[PDB]
Amino acid sequence: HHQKLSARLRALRQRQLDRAAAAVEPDVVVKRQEALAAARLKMQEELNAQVEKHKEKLKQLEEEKRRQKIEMWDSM
Repeated sequence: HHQKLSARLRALRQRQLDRAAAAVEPDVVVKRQEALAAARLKMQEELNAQVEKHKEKLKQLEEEKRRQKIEMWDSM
């Protein structure tokens, strides 16, 4: 029966359309923004973790450089 085929497509269509319209419902908008803000923050803390690890490395390395110069006078 054809009306059973049509009804099925009709129902799928409203569903799809409603899914498409859902992206710009206010609640969806906010959750999308919350999601993106959350991923951002995750990354910001990780960038910052790295920044500080590298800065620490710098100071270690700068001290290793001081050691070497000092070592140089104190063998002389």
